[PDB]
Amino acid sequence: VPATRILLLVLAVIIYGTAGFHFIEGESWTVSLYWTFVTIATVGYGDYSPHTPLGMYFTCTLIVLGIGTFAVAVERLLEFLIN
Amino acid sequence: VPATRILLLVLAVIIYGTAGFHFIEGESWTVSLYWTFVTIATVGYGDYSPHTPLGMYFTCTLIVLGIGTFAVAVERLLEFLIN
Amino acid sequence: VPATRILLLVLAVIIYGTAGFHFIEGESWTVSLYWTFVTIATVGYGDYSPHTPLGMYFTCTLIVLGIGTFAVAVERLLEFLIN
Amino acid sequence: VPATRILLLVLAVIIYGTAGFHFIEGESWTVSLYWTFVTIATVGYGDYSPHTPLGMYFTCTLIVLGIGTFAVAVERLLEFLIN
Ligand SMILES: [K+]
Ligand SMILES: [K+]
Ligand SMILES: [K+]
Ligand SMILES: [K+]
Ligand SMILES: [K+]
Repeated sequence: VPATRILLLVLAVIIYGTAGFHFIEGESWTVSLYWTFVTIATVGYGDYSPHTPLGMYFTCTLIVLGIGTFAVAVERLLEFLIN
Repeated sequence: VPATRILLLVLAVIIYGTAGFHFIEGESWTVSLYWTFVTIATVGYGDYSPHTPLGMYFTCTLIVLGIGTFAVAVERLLEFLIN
Repeated sequence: VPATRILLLVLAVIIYGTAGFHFIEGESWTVSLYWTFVTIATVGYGDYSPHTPLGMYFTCTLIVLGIGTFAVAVERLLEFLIN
Repeated sequence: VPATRILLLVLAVIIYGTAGFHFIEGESWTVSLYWTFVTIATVGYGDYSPHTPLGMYFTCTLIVLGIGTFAVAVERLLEFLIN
């Protein structure tokens, strides 16, 4: 799979995660984007997390949609700037 | 190994983690499921975590049983929807 | 590398992490073991973490010594029980 | 890619992360270094995290620059001391 295609998939994940957290959990756009990166990179500081049952379900789908996508994107990025 | 078989292994992990946290730690079903995903994806927000020695031991076994299973499942899912 | 050898390396990491956290940070044996697994699996709930400069340095060495070791062990375990 | 080159890339990431957190977030040098390792190893205890919009953006770039770099370095280190 082309790295740029994976990059586009990661951007879609970011939009989905950001907009979802902002609207379900009510956090600002900036915090929501930050939470999304922290979640799909599997850092998970826990300074922000879902507090509603819907937010919890949404976080689970984000985790499933976002973690593999993100990992492959960083590794393809690695290859690109180094090799 | 067939991806669907791995999927079944991940579902068993989810049941084990969810039921275990609910009964050992006393959290709701919804929170327990959310905690299980957050744990085996290695996100670990720490909004929920075990507070008993048994919960701690159980979390260690879940970690060992669940993390590799989950990682292989997301990567097989990746291959499937993209390739 | 033989999986059992990797298993032995992971056990040494666990002893090192557990004893180190217990003595540097002053937490119980049980909590220290739990913290060690949570750290080297990269879950990191943050219910426990080092509070001293030495604990912080020690956690960094544990991270470096433990994360790769643990990841290879779970993946070799995966191969073993499934294949 | 030579492991030592990757090691140098990881050292640059550590400097960037440490100095960035110290100056953007105002934490000590020691805490900033500890936070950097905890972040790029994807442990993320959340005992420390950015509290400003700039700190949040910076953490996102660190995550992107640091996570793949760190993972490849630990795995190359693994090969080296074991094989
Ligand atoms: K992680
Ligand atoms: K990880
Ligand atoms: K975490
Ligand atoms: K984590
Ligand atoms: K955390």
